[PDB]
Amino acid sequence: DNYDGTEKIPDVMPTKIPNLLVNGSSGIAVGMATNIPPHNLTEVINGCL
DNA sequence: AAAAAAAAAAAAAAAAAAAAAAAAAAAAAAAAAAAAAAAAAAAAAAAAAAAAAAAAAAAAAAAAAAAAAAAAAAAAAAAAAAAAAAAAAAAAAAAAAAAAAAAAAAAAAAAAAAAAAA
Repeated sequence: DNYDGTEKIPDVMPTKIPNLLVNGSSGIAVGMATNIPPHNLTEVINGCL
């Protein structure tokens, strides 16, 4: 649900691309901190296969 | 009383900055090992000193590698043009001590007010 409750948002996208390994990520939480480098799409798909 | 400049209304153009949260790097300032350097002790190889000696400069003189002369030929270096690197000369500057103008505390004394006595 939305913050107002008037609409709805997806909880997670039904992806076909491994977006986390491919595009990477970077963020600063309060206790944690993520830093994932990007990867090549063909190699990651080969690993998935 | 004339001139000039600020400011404010509302639709337009275009910008700038402070913090949180984790993880890694980069400056920049300290204790603290670690070795030069220096003062002040005892200690010990070198100059002195002397007598005694024999190894290499003189001297004779031949001769054999030599330095000047002659020639031919190759082409390194010097001076004149330009084009870059790198350092004193001179002038400028931002904090920084000096001076001057405005805010807060001070009481002396009185106007107005509030309150109560007989």
